[PDB]
Amino acid sequence: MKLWIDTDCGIDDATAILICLANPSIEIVGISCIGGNASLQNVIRNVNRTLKVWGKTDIPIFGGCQAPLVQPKMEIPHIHGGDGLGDINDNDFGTNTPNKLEKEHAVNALIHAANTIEDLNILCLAPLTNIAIALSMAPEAILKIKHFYIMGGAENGKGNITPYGEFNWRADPEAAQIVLQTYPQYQTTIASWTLAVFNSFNANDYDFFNLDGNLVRRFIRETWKPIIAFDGGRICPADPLAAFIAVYGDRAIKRAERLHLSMVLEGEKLGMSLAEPDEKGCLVVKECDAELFVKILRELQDHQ
Amino acid sequence: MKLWIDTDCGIDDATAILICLANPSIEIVGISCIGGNASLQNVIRNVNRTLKVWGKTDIPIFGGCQAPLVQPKMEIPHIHGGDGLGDINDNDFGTNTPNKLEKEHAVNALIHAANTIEDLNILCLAPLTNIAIALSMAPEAILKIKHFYIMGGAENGKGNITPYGEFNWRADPEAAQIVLQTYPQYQTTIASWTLAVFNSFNANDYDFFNLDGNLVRRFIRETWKPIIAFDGGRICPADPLAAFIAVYGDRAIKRAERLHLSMVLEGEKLGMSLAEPDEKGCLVVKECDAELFVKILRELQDHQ
Amino acid sequence: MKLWIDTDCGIDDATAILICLANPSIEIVGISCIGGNASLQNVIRNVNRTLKVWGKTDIPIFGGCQAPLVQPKMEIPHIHGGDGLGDINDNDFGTNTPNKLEKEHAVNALIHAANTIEDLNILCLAPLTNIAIALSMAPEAILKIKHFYIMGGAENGKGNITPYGEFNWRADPEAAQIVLQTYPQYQTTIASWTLAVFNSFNANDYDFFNLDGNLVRRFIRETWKPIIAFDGGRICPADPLAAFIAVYGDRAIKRAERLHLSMVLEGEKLGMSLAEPDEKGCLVVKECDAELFVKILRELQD
Amino acid sequence: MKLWIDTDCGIDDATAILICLANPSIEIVGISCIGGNASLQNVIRNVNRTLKVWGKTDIPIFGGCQAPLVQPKMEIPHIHGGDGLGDINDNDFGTNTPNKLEKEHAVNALIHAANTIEDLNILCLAPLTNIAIALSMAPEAILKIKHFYIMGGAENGKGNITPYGEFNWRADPEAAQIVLQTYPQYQTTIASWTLAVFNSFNANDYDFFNLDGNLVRRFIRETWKPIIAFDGGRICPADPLAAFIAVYGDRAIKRAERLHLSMVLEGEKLGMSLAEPDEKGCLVVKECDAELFVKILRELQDHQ
Ligand SMILES: Fc1ccc(NC2=NCCN2)cc1
Ligand SMILES: Fc1ccc(NC2=NCCN2)cc1
Ligand SMILES: Fc1ccc(NC2=NCCN2)cc1
Ligand SMILES: [Ca+2]
Ligand SMILES: [Ca+2]
Ligand SMILES: [Ca+2]
Ligand SMILES: [Ca+2]
Repeated sequence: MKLWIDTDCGIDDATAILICLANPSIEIVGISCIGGNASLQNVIRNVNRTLKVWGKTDIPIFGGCQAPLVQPKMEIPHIHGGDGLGDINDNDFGTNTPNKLEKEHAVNALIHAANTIEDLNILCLAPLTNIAIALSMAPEAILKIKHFYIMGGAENGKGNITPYGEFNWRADPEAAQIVLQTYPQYQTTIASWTLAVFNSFNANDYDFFNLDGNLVRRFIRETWKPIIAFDGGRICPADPLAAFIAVYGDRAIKRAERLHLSMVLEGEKLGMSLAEPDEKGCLVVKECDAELFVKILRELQDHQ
Repeated sequence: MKLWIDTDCGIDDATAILICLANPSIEIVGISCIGGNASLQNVIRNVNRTLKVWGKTDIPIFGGCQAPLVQPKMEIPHIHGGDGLGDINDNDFGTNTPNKLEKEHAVNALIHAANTIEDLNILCLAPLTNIAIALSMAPEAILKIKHFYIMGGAENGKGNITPYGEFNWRADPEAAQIVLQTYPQYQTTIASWTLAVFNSFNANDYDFFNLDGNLVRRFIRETWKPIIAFDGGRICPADPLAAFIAVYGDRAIKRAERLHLSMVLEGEKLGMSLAEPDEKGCLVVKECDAELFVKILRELQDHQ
Repeated sequence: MKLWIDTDCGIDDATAILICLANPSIEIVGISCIGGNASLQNVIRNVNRTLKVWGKTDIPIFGGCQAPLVQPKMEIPHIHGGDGLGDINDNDFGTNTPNKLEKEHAVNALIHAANTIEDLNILCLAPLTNIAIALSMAPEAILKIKHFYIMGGAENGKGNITPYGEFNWRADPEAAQIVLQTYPQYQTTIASWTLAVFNSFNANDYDFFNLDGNLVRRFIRETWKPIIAFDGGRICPADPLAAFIAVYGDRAIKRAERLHLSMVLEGEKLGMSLAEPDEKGCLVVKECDAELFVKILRELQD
Repeated sequence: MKLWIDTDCGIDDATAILICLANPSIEIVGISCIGGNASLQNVIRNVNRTLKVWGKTDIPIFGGCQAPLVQPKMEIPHIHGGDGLGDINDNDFGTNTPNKLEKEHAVNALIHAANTIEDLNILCLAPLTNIAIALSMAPEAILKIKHFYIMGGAENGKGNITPYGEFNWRADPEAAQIVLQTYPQYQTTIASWTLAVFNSFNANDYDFFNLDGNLVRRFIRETWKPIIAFDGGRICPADPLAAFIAVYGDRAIKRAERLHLSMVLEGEKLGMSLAEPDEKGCLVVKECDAELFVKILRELQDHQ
């Protein structure tokens, strides 16, 4: 399985990537970066942090766009920390080493990969700016991609950054609409914020993000600590669940519903995902196998 | 004057290109195509027709985006004909020969042009889709460009009414917004739909699009037939006016007002623009030297 | 005058409907729907919207065919907005209410009406798929219709207005050929797309599609707003004119020619029509009384 | 097996209906007629003739359309005789009694049967007008039909009424095209004129259309006479092969290919059936079991 990752690497993105890194059936062919949770510069460094701590700084990292498509920067709390990665200390991980960053823009580099790589998959964990620009430029190339796995939206209209809108799709609703109207929704699987709260864990009862012993455990514990707090003591593994579904396929999904999705692009409900039952729409995952989810997360943290 | 042209080669674009060809002080460094008046494939063919009729194939032609960013296509075959250039017969003009199309995407080619041509100017004759994408991927590059001349938008007219039929910004209001908020409006000059509406010619009184005796005159007359008839016998020379202004500068412009410019992206007036008197705004041309404009139109149709 | 209307209720269609509703000598006995400007479902909604805005829900609405006869689905357009009616908000019109739709297929209902209602006329505002199938299924019935008023076709040659603005006949050339070769052309009057551009109006000069004060004016102004932005600031009355001719007859017509019409069903000109002077042919209108046209449009908005 | 039959009451049609009547597992739920070989008027008569000769006029008969969709009706060089059924004499058969015919139009009847009869199959023996219109009016209804069995086309490109076209699909090529593009070709089985010429028989060398003893053999022998003379002493059993395949199915198919078919709708090859290899196209039966075929053709003729 050939996988591309577009990310605004904050805390839960980083774990998503660890999930992809750990499974040997997954070849990460590139990582593209975009400014969501934090600035593009911070994202790029945080992807570097994650690869280093895992010990595979082999994957090319590409910088993408610098702002949403047309939408402004708005006003956020630093939910993922000032650095976008929980404000961790690099000395606690040995990652005060130079950062890698390819030359090509991520849009150009994505288009090239969708042309020159067969059965390519993309896992989107971020506002969809990079992807939407690639579909605007070379839709024929991007359409060669085999499947889209996207963390975004909330099909029950219950958002997080907004009462109505999930963060990725409120941050660049135009970009989301572009994807939902240019890449076949039938070949699109969605892990929504509705899913991430439904499959959430009380962090007092589950300890799988709360270990020391090795660097992977330390990284996961320290990065996840402020957002677990922000989410009210719950673990809401939005991006990891999307990585989970990407890597493990039908085994990852307990229940899904084919849903045609479309974006609200004005009014107080800007960024809300409208849902309509349609057998050629998106596979909107409704329930994951939570035990297989915690299993693979523990296994990637295993000493062995 | 080094000049890039971005066009959706329709009928008045073609005349506008002819204006740039006729003036020996302009070097056209490239022409990017976007699907506006007609599909991107037709625009590319029509730019080719225009260059062959003139006799200069030394100008690279690049293909751009396949659609507007978010909105639907809005092609106008009832106004510019099915092929977007008035359905002329290539066998009548000797333009039934292979078409020229560079391999690089217009967006990438524009960025490289902005990064490698000193004193590059851009004349934009179409929905700003291509330009918006270039500003998102490489704003440092596009910002190197000395000046934007843009045909688009519709501001307050004579009597505080804005006239009805603006096309370019209406057709991709998100692209126009991106250009207006990313490229400095002070280095932007506007040839607006208001201008064109108030510099229209009764075709019965003016014959300069109804001459004969050489190829260029055949080309102008045949290509303007459908739009003149569709305009009730009236010549509304939007893109020629813009080319007039970018080419002949201060001799083209009688009156102008500096105005800050804004797209409405939400609610009932989506696709209209906002205009506030502002000294760092766009130089929005209010009146032209129409006598000189007809002169330059007649001259490029001369037997020399 | 008893009248059946066939529509892909989009913007001009709705105003054309309103022309018929506004004249008390016209009895609309039924409106059939076909998906052209927009999907069938959107057309049904939009006919309902137009009836509600006027105040006469007493007219049965029938659903018809979904696609062209032979031509493959080339994807629903959006010249008339996403919903086919300029994307208007029903909360501003009080039309967020259940929709009416009869159970009979439009093809069967029209055949029934043609069999039972004396001196039935038809106003055809859309691709002719419904009429063609009714003609093909029950010619002896449809041939009873007193007269055919058809919006469609364009002149191709002997003019400067592109034939490529034409939609209804291009959208289903086979249906148009069936009507033209089965229903008598002498009993047919044509309001062409050429007519709609020739008798068009500069909206920067005419404000008759830009009033308020009441519901009809708001409907007319807001529906036509997007299509005037398309069409470059111009009002191109394609369907209203057809309704104008159907309802006001010789008063509506300035000039007209009898032309035998046929479709080009193959080659680069597929969808175009051949016209040949012939006095057993279609009454093809070349010029309308525009001053009376505007008067008629302002009155129904009064 | 529940079967609807569409035909024009022709020579080889009648034998095919006899094949279905004579099988005790076939429930003929209706017979629709269409003006193919002869007038709809004669087709209705001939269908009545066939059912009386067999002895079960318990099956409803529906009149359908009177002409092709677009094409004119053709000059018939009497392939099937002036009356369509070989110009046979009613007194030689006792079929000079009142006809039966339902009131409902065949289009509406077929649609109602598709909407209300479980596992409905259709045997199309005729120009496809009725089916095309049913498809155009109520696709949701007609798609419920379990399978289509159709006599039409010639993947050879070698027709009969035309060098390039088989009679049924030449006579209404639009109708044929509508069926092939609207009803799943995968759920369609074609018995082409190629097939009928492949599995032909010299009448000089074969007897089974030349036997006497009852009314049935009198019927087949006397109806088939003028037309096997027409084919020059050979028996090409186009519609009987179609009934054979439909009633027997895989018990009579020796060899078949999956071919996507489409119509030529213009030029000299008007009515030609184009064929591409396509695993989800029509099963185009290339050869049947002539032995099993002539067997059941005898079983139905042995004295009842
Ligand atoms: F507006 C927001 C509110 C909460 C969160 N929390 C969260 N996102 C991923 C994992 N946990 C994000 C945005
Ligand atoms: F391709 C086309 C684009 C626009 C229009 N305009 C229009 N159709 C009915 C009333 N006004 C027609 C064809
Ligand atoms: F144009 C034609 C040429 C030959 C035939 N012969 C035949 N059709 C069914 C059984 N035998 C029919 C039409
Ligand atoms: Ca993320
Ligand atoms: Ca232009
Ligand atoms: Ca219409
Ligand atoms: Ca037959």
